[PDB]
Amino acid sequence: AQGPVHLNYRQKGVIDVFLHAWKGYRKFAWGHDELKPVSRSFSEWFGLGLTLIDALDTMWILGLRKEFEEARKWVSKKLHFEKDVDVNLFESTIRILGGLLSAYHLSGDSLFLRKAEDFGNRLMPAFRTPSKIPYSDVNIGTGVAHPPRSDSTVAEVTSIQLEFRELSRLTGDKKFQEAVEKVTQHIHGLSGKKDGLVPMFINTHSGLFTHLGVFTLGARADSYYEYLLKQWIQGGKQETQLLEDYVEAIEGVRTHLLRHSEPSKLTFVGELAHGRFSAKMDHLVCFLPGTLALGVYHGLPASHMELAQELMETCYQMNRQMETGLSPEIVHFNLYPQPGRRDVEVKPADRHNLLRPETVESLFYLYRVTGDRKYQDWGWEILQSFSRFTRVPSGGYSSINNVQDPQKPEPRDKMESFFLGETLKYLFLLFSDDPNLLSLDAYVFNTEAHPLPIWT
Ligand SMILES: [Ca+2]
Repeated sequence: AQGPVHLNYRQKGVIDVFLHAWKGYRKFAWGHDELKPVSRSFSEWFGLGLTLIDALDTMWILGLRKEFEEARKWVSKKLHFEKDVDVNLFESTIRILGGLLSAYHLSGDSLFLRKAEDFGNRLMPAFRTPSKIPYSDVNIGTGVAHPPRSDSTVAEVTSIQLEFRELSRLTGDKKFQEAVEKVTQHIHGLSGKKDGLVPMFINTHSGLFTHLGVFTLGARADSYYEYLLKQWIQGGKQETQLLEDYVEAIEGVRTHLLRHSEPSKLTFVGELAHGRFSAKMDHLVCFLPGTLALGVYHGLPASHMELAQELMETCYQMNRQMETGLSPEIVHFNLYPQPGRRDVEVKPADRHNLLRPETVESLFYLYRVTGDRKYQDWGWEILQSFSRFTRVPSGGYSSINNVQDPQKPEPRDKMESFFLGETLKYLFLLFSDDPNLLSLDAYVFNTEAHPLPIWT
Protein backbone atom coordinates (compact mmCIF):
# COMPACT_ATOMS: atom_id res chain seq x y z
CA ALA A 1 0.00 0.00 0.00
CA GLN A 2 2.25 2.78 -1.31
CA GLY A 3 2.10 5.44 -4.01
CA PRO A 4 4.56 7.61 -6.03
CA VAL A 5 6.57 10.14 -4.00
CA HIS A 6 6.16 13.00 -6.50
CA LEU A 7 2.37 13.24 -5.99
CA ASN A 8 0.97 16.19 -4.03
CA TYR A 9 -1.14 15.03 -1.07
CA ARG A 10 -4.51 15.71 -2.67
CA GLN A 11 -3.89 13.59 -5.80
CA LYS A 12 -2.40 11.02 -3.44
CA GLY A 13 -5.67 11.05 -1.53
CA VAL A 14 -7.70 10.55 -4.69
CA ILE A 15 -5.59 7.51 -5.50
CA ASP A 16 -6.22 6.04 -2.03
CA VAL A 17 -9.95 6.45 -2.62
CA PHE A 18 -9.77 4.91 -6.09
CA LEU A 19 -7.85 1.96 -4.66
CA HIS A 20 -10.39 1.38 -1.91
CA ALA A 21 -13.16 1.59 -4.50
CA TRP A 22 -11.37 -0.70 -6.97
CA LYS A 23 -10.67 -3.12 -4.12
CA GLY A 24 -14.41 -3.67 -3.92
CA TYR A 25 -14.89 -4.03 -7.66
CA ARG A 26 -12.10 -6.62 -7.98
CA LYS A 27 -13.32 -8.73 -5.06
CA PHE A 28 -17.07 -8.73 -5.65
CA ALA A 29 -17.82 -7.59 -9.21
CA TRP A 30 -14.86 -8.24 -11.50
CA GLY A 31 -16.02 -8.23 -15.09
CA HIS A 32 -19.50 -7.08 -14.15
CA ASP A 33 -21.16 -3.75 -14.97
CA GLU A 34 -21.60 -2.31 -11.49
CA LEU A 35 -20.54 -3.12 -7.95
CA LYS A 36 -23.02 -3.53 -5.09
CA PRO A 37 -20.51 -2.60 -2.32
CA VAL A 38 -22.74 -3.11 0.72
CA SER A 39 -24.04 -6.57 -0.20
CA ARG A 40 -20.65 -7.44 -1.72
CA SER A 41 -22.46 -8.30 -4.95
CA PHE A 42 -22.84 -6.79 -8.43
CA SER A 43 -25.42 -5.67 -10.99
CA GLU A 44 -25.68 -6.02 -14.77
CA TRP A 45 -27.00 -3.31 -17.09
CA PHE A 46 -25.49 -4.28 -20.46
CA GLY A 47 -23.20 -7.09 -19.34
CA LEU A 48 -20.16 -5.37 -20.85
CA GLY A 49 -17.91 -4.75 -17.85
CA LEU A 50 -19.12 -1.15 -17.74
CA THR A 51 -17.30 -0.08 -14.58
CA LEU A 52 -14.06 -1.64 -15.81
CA ILE A 53 -14.15 0.02 -19.23
CA ASP A 54 -15.28 3.34 -17.74
CA ALA A 55 -12.32 3.23 -15.35
CA LEU A 56 -9.64 2.27 -17.88
CA ASP A 57 -8.44 5.83 -18.58
CA THR A 58 -8.85 6.90 -14.96
CA MET A 59 -6.52 4.08 -13.84
CA TRP A 60 -3.96 5.05 -16.49
CA ILE A 61 -4.02 8.75 -15.60
CA LEU A 62 -3.64 7.90 -11.90
CA GLY A 63 -0.59 5.76 -12.65
CA LEU A 64 -2.25 2.51 -11.60
CA ARG A 65 -0.54 0.56 -14.38
CA LYS A 66 -0.66 -2.81 -12.63
CA GLU A 67 -4.42 -2.49 -12.22
CA PHE A 68 -4.67 -1.19 -15.80
CA GLU A 69 -2.81 -4.19 -17.25
CA GLU A 70 -5.11 -6.51 -15.32
CA ALA A 71 -8.20 -4.72 -16.70
CA ARG A 72 -6.57 -4.78 -20.14
CA LYS A 73 -6.26 -8.57 -19.96
CA TRP A 74 -9.98 -8.84 -19.14
CA VAL A 75 -10.85 -6.71 -22.17
CA SER A 76 -8.57 -8.88 -24.29
CA LYS A 77 -10.12 -12.16 -23.14
CA LYS A 78 -13.59 -11.56 -21.67
CA LEU A 79 -15.08 -8.62 -23.58
CA HIS A 80 -17.43 -9.95 -26.27
CA PHE A 81 -19.98 -7.93 -28.22
CA GLU A 82 -21.51 -11.01 -29.80
CA LYS A 83 -24.34 -10.78 -27.25
CA ASP A 84 -28.11 -10.65 -27.57
CA VAL A 85 -28.66 -7.50 -25.52
CA ASP A 86 -30.36 -4.16 -26.03
CA VAL A 87 -28.27 -1.13 -25.15
CA ASN A 88 -29.04 2.57 -25.04
CA LEU A 89 -27.22 4.20 -27.97
CA PHE A 90 -26.24 7.26 -25.92
CA GLU A 91 -25.26 5.47 -22.70
CA SER A 92 -23.16 2.83 -24.45
CA THR A 93 -21.52 5.42 -26.70
CA ILE A 94 -20.34 7.79 -23.98
CA ARG A 95 -19.11 5.03 -21.67
CA ILE A 96 -18.02 2.09 -23.83
CA LEU A 97 -17.03 3.70 -27.12
CA GLY A 98 -15.77 6.83 -25.38
CA GLY A 99 -13.96 4.84 -22.72
CA LEU A 100 -12.27 2.54 -25.26
CA LEU A 101 -11.20 5.47 -27.45
CA SER A 102 -9.55 7.24 -24.50
CA ALA A 103 -7.90 4.01 -23.31
CA TYR A 104 -6.49 3.53 -26.79
CA HIS A 105 -5.10 7.06 -26.92
CA LEU A 106 -3.50 6.97 -23.47
CA SER A 107 -2.03 3.45 -23.64
CA GLY A 108 -1.30 3.26 -27.36
CA ASP A 109 -2.68 -0.29 -27.21
CA SER A 110 -4.48 -1.18 -30.47
CA LEU A 111 -6.69 -3.66 -28.60
CA PHE A 112 -8.89 -0.82 -27.39
CA LEU A 113 -9.22 0.63 -30.89
CA ARG A 114 -10.15 -2.77 -32.32
CA LYS A 115 -12.90 -3.11 -29.69
CA ALA A 116 -14.04 0.46 -30.39
CA GLU A 117 -14.45 -0.15 -34.12
CA ASP A 118 -16.29 -3.41 -33.42
CA PHE A 119 -18.68 -1.69 -31.00
CA GLY A 120 -19.18 1.28 -33.30
CA ASN A 121 -20.32 -0.93 -36.17
CA ARG A 122 -22.83 -2.75 -33.96
CA LEU A 123 -24.35 0.63 -32.99
CA MET A 124 -24.99 1.83 -36.56
CA PRO A 125 -28.32 0.02 -36.98
CA ALA A 126 -29.78 2.73 -34.70
CA PHE A 127 -29.61 5.33 -37.46
CA ARG A 128 -31.87 3.34 -39.80
CA THR A 129 -34.90 5.62 -39.41
CA PRO A 130 -36.95 7.75 -41.85
CA SER A 131 -35.46 10.96 -40.45
CA LYS A 132 -32.00 9.49 -39.84
CA ILE A 133 -32.39 10.70 -36.24
CA PRO A 134 -31.40 7.51 -34.35
CA TYR A 135 -33.58 5.20 -32.26
CA SER A 136 -32.86 5.12 -28.52
CA ASP A 137 -31.93 1.44 -28.30
CA VAL A 138 -30.08 -1.06 -30.46
CA ASN A 139 -29.37 -4.75 -29.93
CA ILE A 140 -25.62 -5.08 -30.54
CA GLY A 141 -26.00 -8.78 -31.31
CA THR A 142 -29.08 -9.07 -33.51
CA GLY A 143 -28.56 -5.74 -35.25
CA VAL A 144 -32.08 -4.46 -34.63
CA ALA A 145 -32.76 -1.00 -33.21
CA HIS A 146 -35.97 0.32 -31.67
CA PRO A 147 -37.54 3.17 -29.60
CA PRO A 148 -37.93 3.23 -25.78
CA ARG A 149 -40.19 0.74 -23.97
CA SER A 150 -42.22 7.14 -27.93
CA ASP A 151 -39.49 9.25 -29.49
CA SER A 152 -35.79 9.72 -28.77
CA THR A 153 -34.44 12.25 -26.30
CA VAL A 154 -32.64 15.26 -27.79
CA ALA A 155 -29.56 15.12 -25.56
CA GLU A 156 -29.13 11.45 -26.40
CA VAL A 157 -28.93 11.89 -30.18
CA THR A 158 -26.81 15.03 -29.93
CA SER A 159 -24.34 13.76 -27.33
CA ILE A 160 -22.66 10.99 -29.33
CA GLN A 161 -20.86 13.14 -31.90
CA LEU A 162 -17.42 13.45 -30.28
CA GLU A 163 -17.07 9.70 -30.05
CA PHE A 164 -18.35 8.87 -33.54
CA ARG A 165 -16.32 11.64 -35.18
CA GLU A 166 -13.11 10.40 -33.53
CA LEU A 167 -13.81 6.77 -34.49
CA SER A 168 -14.08 7.85 -38.15
CA ARG A 169 -10.87 9.86 -37.80
CA LEU A 170 -8.97 6.86 -36.41
CA THR A 171 -10.38 4.18 -38.71
CA GLY A 172 -10.82 6.10 -41.95
CA ASP A 173 -14.36 4.72 -42.04
CA LYS A 174 -16.49 7.83 -42.61
CA LYS A 175 -19.90 6.26 -41.92
CA PHE A 176 -19.72 7.01 -38.17
CA GLN A 177 -18.99 10.72 -38.58
CA GLU A 178 -21.48 11.16 -41.41
CA ALA A 179 -24.35 9.57 -39.50
CA VAL A 180 -23.70 11.59 -36.37
CA GLU A 181 -23.11 14.88 -38.21
CA LYS A 182 -26.38 14.46 -40.13
CA VAL A 183 -28.21 14.57 -36.78
CA THR A 184 -26.35 17.70 -35.69
CA GLN A 185 -27.14 19.41 -38.97
CA HIS A 186 -30.81 18.43 -38.82
CA ILE A 187 -31.07 19.78 -35.29
CA HIS A 188 -29.39 23.03 -36.38
CA GLY A 189 -32.24 23.90 -38.75
CA LEU A 190 -35.11 22.48 -36.72
CA SER A 191 -37.75 24.97 -35.60
CA GLY A 192 -39.37 24.65 -32.19
CA LYS A 193 -36.49 25.99 -30.13
CA LYS A 194 -36.79 28.95 -27.79
CA ASP A 195 -33.80 31.21 -28.36
CA GLY A 196 -31.40 28.28 -28.65
CA LEU A 197 -33.11 26.21 -25.96
CA VAL A 198 -34.22 22.79 -27.24
CA PRO A 199 -37.21 20.57 -26.31
CA MET A 200 -36.53 17.21 -24.60
CA PHE A 201 -37.73 14.84 -27.34
CA ILE A 202 -37.61 14.33 -31.11
CA ASN A 203 -39.60 11.87 -33.24
CA THR A 204 -37.47 9.47 -35.29
CA HIS A 205 -40.09 9.22 -38.05
CA SER A 206 -41.05 12.87 -38.50
CA GLY A 207 -37.66 14.07 -37.29
CA LEU A 208 -39.41 16.89 -35.44
CA PHE A 209 -39.15 18.05 -31.83
CA THR A 210 -42.01 16.89 -29.59
CA HIS A 211 -43.10 17.96 -26.09
CA LEU A 212 -42.75 21.52 -27.34
CA GLY A 213 -42.71 24.48 -24.96
CA VAL A 214 -40.91 22.66 -22.14
CA PHE A 215 -37.24 23.42 -21.49
CA THR A 216 -34.63 22.28 -18.97
CA LEU A 217 -30.83 22.03 -18.91
CA GLY A 218 -30.99 18.88 -16.83
CA ALA A 219 -31.56 15.32 -18.00
CA ARG A 220 -32.60 14.87 -21.65
CA ALA A 221 -30.95 18.09 -22.75
CA ASP A 222 -27.89 19.02 -20.67
CA SER A 223 -25.25 17.39 -22.88
CA TYR A 224 -26.74 18.82 -26.08
CA TYR A 225 -25.38 22.24 -25.12
CA GLU A 226 -22.15 20.68 -23.83
CA TYR A 227 -21.46 18.98 -27.17
CA LEU A 228 -22.17 22.03 -29.32
CA LEU A 229 -19.14 23.68 -27.73
CA LYS A 230 -17.03 20.53 -27.47
CA GLN A 231 -17.55 19.53 -31.10
CA TRP A 232 -16.51 23.02 -32.15
CA ILE A 233 -13.40 22.66 -29.99
CA GLN A 234 -12.71 19.13 -31.24
CA GLY A 235 -12.89 20.23 -34.86
CA GLY A 236 -10.23 22.87 -34.33
CA LYS A 237 -12.79 25.65 -33.92
CA GLN A 238 -13.70 25.85 -37.60
CA GLU A 239 -17.34 24.77 -37.55
CA THR A 240 -19.01 28.13 -36.96
CA GLN A 241 -22.60 26.85 -36.89
CA LEU A 242 -21.82 24.92 -33.70
CA LEU A 243 -20.32 28.00 -32.02
CA GLU A 244 -23.27 30.15 -33.08
CA ASP A 245 -25.82 27.67 -31.76
CA TYR A 246 -23.88 27.49 -28.49
CA VAL A 247 -23.60 31.25 -28.05
CA GLU A 248 -27.30 31.66 -28.89
CA ALA A 249 -28.24 28.94 -26.40
CA ILE A 250 -26.32 30.53 -23.50
CA GLU A 251 -28.19 33.77 -24.16
CA GLY A 252 -31.38 31.73 -24.14
CA VAL A 253 -30.47 30.35 -20.73
CA ARG A 254 -29.88 33.88 -19.47
CA THR A 255 -33.15 35.23 -20.83
CA HIS A 256 -35.38 32.31 -19.82
CA LEU A 257 -33.91 30.07 -17.11
CA LEU A 258 -31.48 32.21 -15.10
CA ARG A 259 -32.75 33.60 -11.78
CA HIS A 260 -31.43 34.55 -8.33
CA SER A 261 -32.43 33.16 -4.96
CA GLU A 262 -33.43 35.21 -1.93
CA PRO A 263 -31.98 36.50 0.35
CA SER A 264 -28.46 35.56 -0.75
CA LYS A 265 -29.03 36.10 -4.47
CA LEU A 266 -27.47 32.81 -5.58
CA THR A 267 -27.50 32.59 -9.38
CA PHE A 268 -29.25 29.41 -10.52
CA VAL A 269 -30.82 27.76 -13.57
CA GLY A 270 -34.44 26.66 -13.38
CA GLU A 271 -36.92 25.02 -15.74
CA LEU A 272 -39.57 26.49 -18.05
CA ALA A 273 -42.84 24.77 -18.92
CA HIS A 274 -45.20 26.63 -21.24
CA GLY A 275 -44.30 30.05 -19.88
CA ARG A 276 -44.24 28.98 -16.21
CA PHE A 277 -40.81 29.12 -14.57
CA SER A 278 -39.86 26.50 -12.02
CA ALA A 279 -37.07 27.22 -9.52
CA LYS A 280 -35.92 23.60 -9.80
CA MET A 281 -32.24 22.87 -10.49
CA ASP A 282 -31.10 19.28 -10.95
CA HIS A 283 -27.51 18.65 -9.85
CA LEU A 284 -26.93 17.56 -13.46
CA VAL A 285 -27.05 21.26 -14.38
CA CYS A 286 -23.80 21.85 -12.47
CA PHE A 287 -21.94 20.74 -15.60
CA LEU A 288 -22.70 24.23 -16.91
CA PRO A 289 -20.21 26.41 -15.06
CA GLY A 290 -17.50 24.02 -16.25
CA THR A 291 -18.66 24.11 -19.86
CA LEU A 292 -18.98 27.91 -19.67
CA ALA A 293 -15.44 28.27 -18.31
CA LEU A 294 -14.14 25.87 -20.97
CA GLY A 295 -15.67 28.11 -23.61
CA VAL A 296 -14.12 31.25 -22.13
CA TYR A 297 -10.71 29.59 -22.33
CA HIS A 298 -11.33 29.13 -26.05
CA GLY A 299 -12.34 32.70 -26.78
CA LEU A 300 -15.97 33.02 -25.72
CA PRO A 301 -17.35 36.27 -24.15
CA ALA A 302 -16.23 37.33 -20.68
CA SER A 303 -19.88 37.38 -19.65
CA HIS A 304 -19.71 33.58 -19.80
CA MET A 305 -16.94 33.68 -17.17
CA GLU A 306 -19.00 35.81 -14.78
CA LEU A 307 -21.88 33.38 -15.16
CA ALA A 308 -19.48 30.44 -14.76
CA GLN A 309 -18.08 31.78 -11.49
CA GLU A 310 -21.54 32.55 -10.15
CA LEU A 311 -22.95 29.11 -10.94
CA MET A 312 -19.83 27.40 -9.54
CA GLU A 313 -20.50 29.13 -6.22
CA THR A 314 -24.15 28.03 -6.31
CA CYS A 315 -23.22 24.45 -7.12
CA TYR A 316 -20.66 24.51 -4.33
CA GLN A 317 -23.42 25.74 -1.98
CA MET A 318 -25.80 22.99 -3.10
CA ASN A 319 -23.20 20.62 -1.67
CA ARG A 320 -22.09 22.57 1.41
CA GLN A 321 -25.58 23.49 2.60
CA MET A 322 -26.29 19.79 3.16
CA GLU A 323 -25.35 18.09 6.44
CA THR A 324 -23.13 15.56 4.65
CA GLY A 325 -21.50 18.12 2.38
CA LEU A 326 -22.88 16.30 -0.67
CA SER A 327 -25.41 17.88 -3.02
CA PRO A 328 -28.84 16.23 -3.31
CA GLU A 329 -30.19 15.09 -6.70
CA ILE A 330 -32.38 18.20 -7.09
CA VAL A 331 -32.46 21.62 -5.42
CA HIS A 332 -35.29 24.14 -5.18
CA PHE A 333 -34.32 27.78 -4.68
CA ASN A 334 -36.42 30.63 -3.29
CA LEU A 335 -37.42 33.68 -5.29
CA TYR A 336 -39.84 34.82 -2.56
CA PRO A 337 -38.33 37.67 -0.51
CA GLN A 338 -38.98 36.56 3.06
CA PRO A 339 -36.82 37.43 6.09
CA GLY A 340 -36.28 34.13 7.90
CA ARG A 341 -36.31 32.22 4.60
CA ARG A 342 -33.10 30.58 3.39
CA ASP A 343 -32.14 29.96 -0.25
CA VAL A 344 -31.77 26.20 -0.62
CA GLU A 345 -34.67 23.79 -0.22
CA VAL A 346 -34.73 20.05 -0.89
CA LYS A 347 -37.79 17.82 -1.15
CA PRO A 348 -37.50 14.53 0.77
CA ALA A 349 -37.77 12.68 -2.55
CA ASP A 350 -34.63 14.31 -3.97
CA ARG A 351 -32.20 13.84 -1.06
CA HIS A 352 -30.19 11.06 -2.72
CA ASN A 353 -26.62 11.39 -4.02
CA LEU A 354 -25.42 8.87 -6.60
CA LEU A 355 -21.78 10.02 -6.38
CA ARG A 356 -22.28 12.41 -9.34
CA PRO A 357 -19.27 14.29 -10.84
CA GLU A 358 -20.92 17.49 -12.04
CA THR A 359 -19.61 19.77 -9.29
CA VAL A 360 -16.04 18.42 -9.21
CA GLU A 361 -16.09 18.40 -13.01
CA SER A 362 -16.83 22.12 -13.11
CA LEU A 363 -14.33 22.84 -10.31
CA PHE A 364 -11.67 21.32 -12.59
CA TYR A 365 -12.48 23.69 -15.46
CA LEU A 366 -12.88 26.76 -13.21
CA TYR A 367 -9.48 26.04 -11.69
CA ARG A 368 -7.75 25.43 -15.05
CA VAL A 369 -9.18 28.67 -16.41
CA THR A 370 -8.85 30.96 -13.38
CA GLY A 371 -6.00 29.37 -11.45
CA ASP A 372 -7.85 30.13 -8.21
CA ARG A 373 -6.86 27.46 -5.69
CA LYS A 374 -10.10 27.91 -3.77
CA TYR A 375 -11.67 25.63 -6.40
CA GLN A 376 -9.16 22.93 -5.45
CA ASP A 377 -9.99 23.53 -1.78
CA TRP A 378 -13.70 23.08 -2.52
CA GLY A 379 -13.05 19.82 -4.34
CA TRP A 380 -10.99 18.51 -1.43
CA GLU A 381 -13.94 19.21 0.88
CA ILE A 382 -16.32 17.26 -1.34
CA LEU A 383 -13.88 14.34 -1.49
CA GLN A 384 -13.80 14.34 2.32
CA SER A 385 -17.57 14.05 2.32
CA PHE A 386 -17.45 11.08 -0.05
CA SER A 387 -14.94 9.39 2.25
CA ARG A 388 -16.85 10.11 5.43
CA PHE A 389 -20.39 9.27 4.33
CA THR A 390 -20.23 6.89 1.33
CA ARG A 391 -17.26 4.63 2.06
CA VAL A 392 -17.95 0.91 2.42
CA PRO A 393 -15.48 -0.88 4.75
CA SER A 394 -15.16 -4.05 2.66
CA GLY A 395 -14.45 -1.94 -0.41
CA GLY A 396 -16.07 0.50 -2.79
CA TYR A 397 -18.29 3.52 -2.18
CA SER A 398 -22.05 3.73 -2.43
CA SER A 399 -24.74 6.15 -3.55
CA ILE A 400 -26.79 7.26 -0.52
CA ASN A 401 -30.46 8.06 0.05
CA ASN A 402 -30.22 10.83 2.64
CA VAL A 403 -27.72 13.62 2.08
CA GLN A 404 -29.19 15.50 5.07
CA ASP A 405 -28.56 12.86 7.74
CA PRO A 406 -24.85 12.43 8.58
CA GLN A 407 -25.80 9.79 11.17
CA LYS A 408 -27.81 7.74 8.68
CA PRO A 409 -26.98 8.54 5.02
CA GLU A 410 -28.62 5.25 4.02
CA PRO A 411 -26.40 3.50 1.44
CA ARG A 412 -28.27 2.36 -1.67
CA ASP A 413 -25.72 -0.42 -2.20
CA LYS A 414 -24.54 0.71 -5.64
CA MET A 415 -21.40 2.27 -7.12
CA GLU A 416 -22.21 3.87 -10.47
CA SER A 417 -19.57 3.44 -13.17
CA PHE A 418 -19.22 7.22 -13.44
CA PHE A 419 -17.84 7.46 -9.90
CA LEU A 420 -14.56 5.92 -11.09
CA GLY A 421 -14.85 7.04 -14.68
CA GLU A 422 -15.78 10.65 -13.87
CA THR A 423 -15.87 11.80 -10.26
CA LEU A 424 -12.44 10.56 -9.20
CA LYS A 425 -10.86 11.46 -12.55
CA TYR A 426 -11.95 15.12 -12.39
CA LEU A 427 -10.84 15.39 -8.75
CA PHE A 428 -7.39 13.98 -9.60
CA LEU A 429 -7.04 16.42 -12.49
CA LEU A 430 -8.37 19.28 -10.35
CA PHE A 431 -5.60 18.71 -7.80
CA SER A 432 -2.92 18.74 -10.50
CA ASP A 433 -0.93 21.97 -10.71
CA ASP A 434 0.28 21.10 -14.22
CA PRO A 435 -1.84 22.85 -16.86
CA ASN A 436 -0.13 20.60 -19.41
CA LEU A 437 -1.74 17.46 -17.96
CA LEU A 438 -4.59 16.83 -20.43
CA SER A 439 -4.47 20.49 -21.42
CA LEU A 440 -7.64 22.29 -22.42
CA ASP A 441 -5.58 23.12 -25.52
CA ALA A 442 -4.93 19.54 -26.62
CA TYR A 443 -7.81 17.43 -25.32
CA VAL A 444 -11.57 17.66 -24.95
CA PHE A 445 -13.44 15.40 -22.51
CA ASN A 446 -16.57 13.58 -23.65
CA THR A 447 -19.59 13.68 -21.34
CA GLU A 448 -18.36 10.66 -19.33
CA ALA A 449 -14.93 12.23 -18.72
CA HIS A 450 -13.10 10.30 -21.45
CA PRO A 451 -10.48 12.59 -23.04
CA LEU A 452 -10.21 12.79 -26.81
CA PRO A 453 -7.60 14.68 -28.85
CA ILE A 454 -8.32 18.10 -30.36
CA TRP A 455 -7.93 17.79 -34.13
CA THR A 456 -5.13 19.85 -35.66
CA1 LIG B 1 -21.90 14.35 -18.31
